[PDB]
Amino acid sequence: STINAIVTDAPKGGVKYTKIDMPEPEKYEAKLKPVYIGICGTDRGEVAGALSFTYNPEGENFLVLGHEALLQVLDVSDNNYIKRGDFVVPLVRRPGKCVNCRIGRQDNCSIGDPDKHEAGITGLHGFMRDVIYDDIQNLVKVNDPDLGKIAVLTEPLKNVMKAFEVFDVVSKRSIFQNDDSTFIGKKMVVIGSGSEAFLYSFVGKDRGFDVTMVNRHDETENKMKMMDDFGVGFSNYLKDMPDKIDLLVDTSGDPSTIFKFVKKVNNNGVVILFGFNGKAPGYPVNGEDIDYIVERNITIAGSVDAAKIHYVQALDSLSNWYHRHPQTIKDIITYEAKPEETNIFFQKPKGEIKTVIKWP
Amino acid sequence: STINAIVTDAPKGGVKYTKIDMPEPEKYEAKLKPVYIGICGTDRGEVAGALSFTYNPEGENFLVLGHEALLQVLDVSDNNYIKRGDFVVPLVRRPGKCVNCRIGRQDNCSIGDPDKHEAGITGLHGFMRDVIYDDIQNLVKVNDPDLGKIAVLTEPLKNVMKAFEVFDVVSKRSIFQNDDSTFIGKKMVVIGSGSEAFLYSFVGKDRGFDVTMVNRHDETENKMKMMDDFGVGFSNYLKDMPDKIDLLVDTSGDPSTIFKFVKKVNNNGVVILFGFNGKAPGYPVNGEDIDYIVERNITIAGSVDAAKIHYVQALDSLSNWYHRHPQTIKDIITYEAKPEETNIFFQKPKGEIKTVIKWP
Amino acid sequence: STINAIVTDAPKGGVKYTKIDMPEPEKYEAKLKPVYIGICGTDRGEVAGALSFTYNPEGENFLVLGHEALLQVLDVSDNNYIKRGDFVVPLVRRPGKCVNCRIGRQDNCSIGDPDKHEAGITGLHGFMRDVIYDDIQNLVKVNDPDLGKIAVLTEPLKNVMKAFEVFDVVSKRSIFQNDDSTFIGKKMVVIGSGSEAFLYSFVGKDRGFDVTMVNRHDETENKMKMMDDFGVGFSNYLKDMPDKIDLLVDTSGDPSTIFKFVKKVNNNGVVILFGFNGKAPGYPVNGEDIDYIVERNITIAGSVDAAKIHYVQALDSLSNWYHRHPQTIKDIITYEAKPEETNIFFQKPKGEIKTVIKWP
Amino acid sequence: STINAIVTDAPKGGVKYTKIDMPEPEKYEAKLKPVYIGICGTDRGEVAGALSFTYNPEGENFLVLGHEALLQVLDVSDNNYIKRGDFVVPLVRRPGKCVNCRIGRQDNCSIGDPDKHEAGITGLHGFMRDVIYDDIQNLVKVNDPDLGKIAVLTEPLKNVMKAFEVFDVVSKRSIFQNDDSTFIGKKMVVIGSGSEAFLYSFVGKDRGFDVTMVNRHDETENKMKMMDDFGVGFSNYLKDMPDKIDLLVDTSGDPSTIFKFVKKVNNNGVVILFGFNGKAPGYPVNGEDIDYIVERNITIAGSVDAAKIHYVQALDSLSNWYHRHPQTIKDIITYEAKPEETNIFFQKPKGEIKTVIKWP
Ligand SMILES: Nc1ncnc2c1ncn2[C@@H]1O[C@H](COP(=O)(O)OP(=O)([O-])OC[C@H]2O[C@@H]([n+]3cccc(C(=O)O)c3)[C@H](O)[C@@H]2O)[C@@H](O)[C@H]1OP(=O)(O)O
Ligand SMILES: Nc1ncnc2c1ncn2[C@@H]1O[C@H](COP(=O)(O)OP(=O)([O-])OC[C@H]2O[C@@H]([n+]3cccc(C(=O)O)c3)[C@H](O)[C@@H]2O)[C@@H](O)[C@H]1OP(=O)(O)O
Ligand SMILES: Nc1ncnc2c1ncn2[C@@H]1O[C@H](COP(=O)(O)OP(=O)([O-])OC[C@H]2O[C@@H]([n+]3cccc(C(=O)O)c3)[C@H](O)[C@@H]2O)[C@@H](O)[C@H]1OP(=O)(O)O
Ligand SMILES: Nc1ncnc2c1ncn2[C@@H]1O[C@H](COP(=O)(O)OP(=O)([O-])OC[C@H]2O[C@@H]([n+]3cccc(C(=O)O)c3)[C@H](O)[C@@H]2O)[C@@H](O)[C@H]1OP(=O)(O)O
Ligand SMILES: OC[C@H]1O[C@@H](O)[C@H](O)[C@@H](O)[C@@H]1O
Ligand SMILES: OC[C@H]1O[C@@H](O)[C@H](O)[C@@H](O)[C@@H]1O
Ligand SMILES: OC[C@H]1O[C@@H](O)[C@H](O)[C@@H](O)[C@@H]1O
Ligand SMILES: OC[C@H]1O[C@@H](O)[C@H](O)[C@@H](O)[C@@H]1O
Ligand SMILES: [Zn+2]
Ligand SMILES: [Zn+2]
Ligand SMILES: [Zn+2]
Ligand SMILES: [Zn+2]
Ligand SMILES: [Zn+2]
Ligand SMILES: [Zn+2]
Ligand SMILES: [Zn+2]
Ligand SMILES: [Zn+2]
Repeated sequence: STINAIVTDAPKGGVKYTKIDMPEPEKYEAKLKPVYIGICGTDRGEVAGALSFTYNPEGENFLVLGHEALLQVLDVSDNNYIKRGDFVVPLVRRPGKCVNCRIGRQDNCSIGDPDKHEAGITGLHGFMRDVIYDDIQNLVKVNDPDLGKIAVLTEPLKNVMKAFEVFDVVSKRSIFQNDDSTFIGKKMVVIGSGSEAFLYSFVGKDRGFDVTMVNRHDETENKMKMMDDFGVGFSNYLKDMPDKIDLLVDTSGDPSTIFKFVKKVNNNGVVILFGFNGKAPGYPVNGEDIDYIVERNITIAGSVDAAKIHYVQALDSLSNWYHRHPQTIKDIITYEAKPEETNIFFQKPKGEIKTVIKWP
Repeated sequence: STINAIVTDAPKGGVKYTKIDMPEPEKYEAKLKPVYIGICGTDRGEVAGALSFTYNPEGENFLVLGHEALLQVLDVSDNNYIKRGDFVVPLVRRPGKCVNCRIGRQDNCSIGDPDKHEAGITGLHGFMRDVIYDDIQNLVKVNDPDLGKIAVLTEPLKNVMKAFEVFDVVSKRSIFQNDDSTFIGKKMVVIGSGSEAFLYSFVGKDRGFDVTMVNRHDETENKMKMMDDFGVGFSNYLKDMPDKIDLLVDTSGDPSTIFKFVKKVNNNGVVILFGFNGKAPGYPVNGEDIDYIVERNITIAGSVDAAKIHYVQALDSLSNWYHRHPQTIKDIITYEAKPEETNIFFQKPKGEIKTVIKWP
Repeated sequence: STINAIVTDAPKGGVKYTKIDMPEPEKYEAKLKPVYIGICGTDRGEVAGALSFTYNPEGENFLVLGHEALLQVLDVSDNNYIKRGDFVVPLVRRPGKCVNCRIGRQDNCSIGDPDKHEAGITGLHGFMRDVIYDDIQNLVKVNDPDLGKIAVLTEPLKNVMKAFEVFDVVSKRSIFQNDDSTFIGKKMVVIGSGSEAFLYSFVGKDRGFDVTMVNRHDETENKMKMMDDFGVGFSNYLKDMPDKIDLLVDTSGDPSTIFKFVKKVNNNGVVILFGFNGKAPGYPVNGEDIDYIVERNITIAGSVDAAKIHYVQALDSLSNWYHRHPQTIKDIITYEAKPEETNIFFQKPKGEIKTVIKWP
Repeated sequence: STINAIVTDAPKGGVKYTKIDMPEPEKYEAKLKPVYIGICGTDRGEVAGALSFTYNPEGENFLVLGHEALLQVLDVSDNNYIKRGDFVVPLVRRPGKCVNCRIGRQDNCSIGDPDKHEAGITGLHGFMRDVIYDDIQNLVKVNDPDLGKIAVLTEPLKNVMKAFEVFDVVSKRSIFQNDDSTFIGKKMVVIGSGSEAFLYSFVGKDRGFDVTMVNRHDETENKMKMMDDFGVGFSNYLKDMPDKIDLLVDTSGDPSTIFKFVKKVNNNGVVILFGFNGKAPGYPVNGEDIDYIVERNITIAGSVDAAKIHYVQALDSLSNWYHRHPQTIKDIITYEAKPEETNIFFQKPKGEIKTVIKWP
């Protein structure tokens, strides 16, 4: 078929909503179309030419962008789990052959590129196109019919879930809990006030932390209310610096900010590094900074992507939260765009949290 | 009563072999004398007045030095475990009241000072003194009569054992091993060529790694032959940069060296921060460094101290090693000084690996 | 002070809804009264005189009953957690001094009786008594107002939460998940159709298993439609005997049943032993039964009670379940009885799953 | 070519030392002969026709016996690890395709037969034959040259190493250690006094348990002296049954003995099921037995086979054991037979711990 798609020339950049030749494989398990597609900094970086690791699939001269997808099943081979008209979230990362990839933890690929591949990013077409072919195993079923568009948030939230898995694994190094066995009063601070930070914060809340998002500027009454609704605090760190931190999560990617907060981490504290900012400036880490980490048995863990199981978990949390605080969750999606509006990739709609593309 | 002791005034500095008065209780669990006491950069740090976290015990104006000890039991209340004559290594770190401290994991204390205390470092006298009283529970019996003074390596080595427990905990985040279940071919790089570096290296070979110590200068042939007898490599990184590192351990405390090597760590790799040097110059860590860690799901863990179980493990390894490689082990101890030679806190013996005090 | 209270004389037993002398003890942080109190087979066994291990507090002729409780606070000290008016679930098990109690894991008491004590079973007065004094540490706050009397279920659920924590720990022996990383299609069978079974089935369902409860007879369309509403299957194992089980949980306590179902467990299966029936006759375990277990690497884990953190989790679960299936959870509590009505300790309201007691 | 081999007809039984044709396959990485092959209850069970699971390889009328082997490399493709003349221990279990097999954890195969296969047991020729072809990856190199024939104990010891890994996983359900962090004074009881019991006991001692083997008769003086050389105790439980057991390992396969000792296990105790005897008679387990397990948070784990990493751990233990207790370890091997002494598969020569065939 000829079909519509939003494409880049990876890694060169640019973006055009335009038509393309894309033939059916004789061999397919499932055929789908896109309902919603979220966009994040990674897409904007792709478009902007800022990411040297991205590439078009083999023997092609464009890449269909889009990896934060909510899709609907048009057609599907015989199976016990999905049927026509079922909504699904498609896996971003797909496995290679490495000891991790082969048990479905391509999120911890031991090789990196080119063992694993990511839809819309590294050698595999994304989801901003009229038709999509895939294998059933790569699709996670949306089981709550009430969520609708909220399900598009699955992809950003699964990364949060894997990060908390990493938290759970490394915090086993000691007794992290209070001596009553609980997390009551343990302090989570999240660097940043964006999409990922919100999702960190809500999960933090469900695990029983006291949570505080932080930024180098005040926030909008909109965001403030959303946080208030979840029982999440906020602080401008130029005005009030949190200390005595048990769980530090960075979404900024900024070193100066990371290390100033690390020097507030308690004994047996855990630092999750999540944010990318290759442009971020150097911050000098000195011997006293190293000593601070050592003497406190602090763990700094970098986390990227997630496994299928974490997509399932993300859907379950999106449901729980939608049924308890619908206005807040709905407010996460702050603009819906038509596929023509390709200027979303260079410019942020006003007061953005999560921008998405409604397809028809 | 009056006894000989080697003392300082923490944190100001100074060292004197000298006469002091110390209570001699008539009620005690155990009474001991020192046979050998080891020294390490912490001892040298305290005496230069370079460590501002050290203090003397409450209501005193000196601090007996020495935390790496082998002691002999003079007398002991009746018990199932030790008797008069036996050799023992005393716990350096003594528990407070925290959740970690109360299960004998004071190495992981949730509070720090003043919950936990360290013999010879923080508010508790050390072992460089003619007489010592202690509880039996704080002593680890040497079960092997052929070890002799090698048992004095128990204390620096127990730190290694806990760092490896930390490795084992955090490496559970992914499959770290080969797809045959082993560590065959996994690569460990230890920054430094000093005593802790050797002991890390030896435990790593036992684990199954291929190991390379590294430093910014060439090494004496004494050390080179010691490495060779254990199958440990060596390389001077200003000439051959090791690459593709699965486990990295730093004993330097130096930021620039640490981060230089962090950029060679593979996916799912682990970095143990161990060494500390508060005067080490700042290294600028930038956005791309952070990214490197994030994208590879790397863990950077600070480790300090160990529990009693790690002393027991350390003695078991010392004795596995000794009945396999007698001479290279003996060769770890490079100078048996006399209590009065207190210039050793200022001045390193030529070719120092481990200097020990031989106690009268 | 005189108060109305239902009590017994353990281990002999028998119930009367009397009044008794309960003086206001010296040191106490909270004064409570019972709103609702659940009951179960342990409360009935206690009345019969069925249970060897129960007994009365030191030097008292009687024992207040009830361990499944929702309670309201009447007065409390200045604190950041609870106030006049908040409703709470109280800890059943209160810790002794062993390595596990002292970290708040008295559910894993290393000593057993008399280190730990259970309110209403082992030397500590239960909660069916007009006034209750307690420390704030032993109280769990209900943070959801819509829950009302649902929160009575916190105690039976919290045992289920601990059990699934045991499953999580022990199933690490091997990769339990599918090669996609998920639990999709893994088969949980819960032996029995009672209240704990329902609570296991719902949690199973949230963990991603295909769940079937089973029994030796068909079940009330009342029960069958709750199962159906959650997506839990049912089967009577005289008509159909389920096969290829990955997680087998017993609420029956009956050996013959446990072991017939153990013989259907797959490789790497986990068996949770939960229910206890001291009267159940013997079933003959032979050589081949053992071999079945050995060659399949199966784990059989007994589980009892739970820690505070699991009371919190059980509360979060009820709030999530309530807000998504309000009608079905509500239906779990089948009868609100009055203290006066003490037939309940001998007889079941028709097709009763949970029987609550409303307090005057 | 025509070679000698010891063969059975599985599962029918029978044994004979005879000639067979072993063609040189087209592609092989390694060519080996046997130096020693250990025999165990499984080999005798096969030859007796008593094992239903065993089968001949595809399209053959016989099955070469022997799975406990030490081999010498006659020829091998060039590689980094083994060369001509090296001694190796080969893997018994070879992987299939399931999620555990493909990470080298076929010891935990999720399918059972015919996914995994066992040399000498299940559709794959054993090692009692003059020539053997294999892949390098399936061979574990003997690095210590003084071990000699002691290395043949690798295969029964790696089973123990895996069972201790299973112990390490399951005992994380609570704090199993003392409040000093150690295992000092924890009690391990091993049901049985054969070679597996001894290897369990030696590892138990190295783990820091107090260990006692037990049987239903007194033991010979050789065995008693060996226990004594390692500090392992013994008891005829007809006369004196150990109580207060923290870790119970069974090597008998006998239900009656198992369940009787299960009733001595402490809170948080672990029972490893290891031995198997399909012929052993039923023992009735009642409601009270089950409740004992539940109320004590006891785990009962069946354990079979091992992974490659556990063959390597086994060889490191056998070296550590050999360089400390030379004659004791040599004495585990109690009869060296000739291949034609097929009588050893039917009669336990007098004093047996481990019988081996020295291959001509
Ligand atoms: N110095 C600072 N101090 C405090 N806050 C600062 C600072 N500098 C920047 N920020 C804030 O960081 C937050 C980042 O959110 P986002 O809008 O980039 O979008 P997002 O969706 O929330 O994602 C955050 C990160 O996740 C990265 N990501 C995306 C996908 C996967 C993974 C992974 O590791 O798995 C990581 C993504 O590329 C990005 O770096 C915003 O609130 C920024 O504020 P402002 O701009 O409003 O001032
Ligand atoms: N830039 C560099 N690049 C490569 N190597 C370098 C560099 N700078 C210094 N080194 C080498 O680091 C090693 C330090 O060893 P050490 O013998 O001074 O003392 P140790 O007993 O082996 O331990 C060293 C560190 O461990 C620390 N420590 C000790 C005990 C316990 C713990 C703990 O966390 O539990 C930590 C102690 O505070 C100290 O900082 C030597 O080989 C140094 O070589 P050279 O300058 O001599 O040629
Ligand atoms: N042979 C059998 N085959 C299949 N099903 C059978 C068989 N025998 C009895 N049952 C069913 O077992 C269930 C028992 O649960 P329950 O509602 O009496 O009470 P609950 O509150 O749900 O608690 C059940 C068990 O948990 C025990 N418990 C309770 C709380 C905590 C813990 C712990 O380990 O921490 C243990 C308690 O002592 C009791 O044994 C009912 O559905 C019974 O059926 P029917 O009566 O409909 O015929
Ligand atoms: N009622 C009893 N009470 C106390 N002891 C009893 C009782 N009945 C029999 N025994 C003793 O248990 C031991 C069996 O040892 P073995 O050397 O014949 O066998 P092995 O070569 O050491 O192998 C141990 C077990 O593991 C099985 N196995 C072997 C290898 C691996 C695995 C696995 O799960 O991975 C399992 C093998 O078939 C056997 O069942 C002997 O000491 C027997 O004593 P007696 O005969 O002197 O009177
Ligand atoms: O490294 C590329 C990563 O980009 C992120 O924005 C996606 O959420 C991940 O799925 C992906 O693996
Ligand atoms: O300096 C503090 C640390 O010093 C090390 O030298 C000792 O080995 C540790 O036990 C101690 O916690
Ligand atoms: O029998 C012991 C257990 O019985 C159960 O019904 C209770 O929920 C537990 O808290 C109690 O300790
Ligand atoms: O199933 C038979 C088991 O028997 C034991 O003798 C072997 O050591 C195992 O490798 C084998 O898996
Ligand atoms: Zn994204
Ligand atoms: Zn991969
Ligand atoms: Zn030191
Ligand atoms: Zn502490
Ligand atoms: Zn109950
Ligand atoms: Zn206790
Ligand atoms: Zn065998
Ligand atoms: Zn398999």
